Amino acid sequence: PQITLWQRPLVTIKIGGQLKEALLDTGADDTVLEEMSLPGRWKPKMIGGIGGFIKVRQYDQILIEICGHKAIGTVLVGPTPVNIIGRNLLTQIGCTLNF
Amino acid sequence: PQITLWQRPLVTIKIGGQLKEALLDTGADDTVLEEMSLPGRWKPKMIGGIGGFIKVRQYDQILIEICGHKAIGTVLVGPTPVNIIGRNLLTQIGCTLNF
Ligand SMILES: CC(C)[C@H](NC(=O)OCc1ccccc1)C(=O)N[C@@H](Cc1ccccc1)P(=O)(O)[C@H](Cc1ccccc1)NC(=O)[C@@H](NC(=O)OCc1ccccc1)C(C)C
Repeated sequence: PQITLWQRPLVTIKIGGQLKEALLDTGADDTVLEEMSLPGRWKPKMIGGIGGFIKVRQYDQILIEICGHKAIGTVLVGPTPVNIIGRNLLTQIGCTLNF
Repeated sequence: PQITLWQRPLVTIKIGGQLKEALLDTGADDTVLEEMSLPGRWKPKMIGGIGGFIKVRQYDQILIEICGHKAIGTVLVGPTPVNIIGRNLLTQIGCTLNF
């Protein structure tokens, strides 16, 4: 699609058997999701944004279908008030910003 | 411009007599720029991101020439590490997410 930004760029994602809406984000290097029960081993890692830093669980090689497009990447899980799809996955579904 | 996301989407902006480089961000509702010198009255505002809540000086009606396109809007100035061009100006330069 072509998503104008008059409203938050939200899309449906399917990850670990669950359905969630996530923000398409060019200002996020990483994908960070709300806490869910995602199966597997996870290294600790910490990220920053405004306000500070949060501790997240790094899950790597997770498959996630963003708008029907599938991708596999690292997904950080942690206390975030919105789920975020960052550039590490946005490049796999072929996403470009245009103006 | 068509901008792929392998690299951070940074574009140059000319704001208040000064040259800056900022992040084109579809995950920011607002525009938040590094603490800088800008003329005007401001009102305190507070924004939230991950990790927490920063207090910022809110400015309305500031002209920003983003990637050599002009636009006028509210600009927040405060303790960020990267300047962000959020959706309140991204829609003025006509920007779209495309996949
Ligand atoms: C999502 C994270 C993976 C991403 N962080 C990240 O990429 O870290 C890079 C970094 C940081 C520090 C040092 C070194 C490197 C991140 O925090 N990105 C924000 C922009 C940014 C900040 C710091 C460094 C680089 C870039 P963002 O993607 O624009 C973030 C997305 C988001 C997170 C949480 C909640 C909502 C939305 N927006 C924001 O934080 C804006 N907040 C915002 O739009 O919503 C207000 C809100 C909504 C809901 C609840 C509470 C508050 C803010 C710029 C005003």
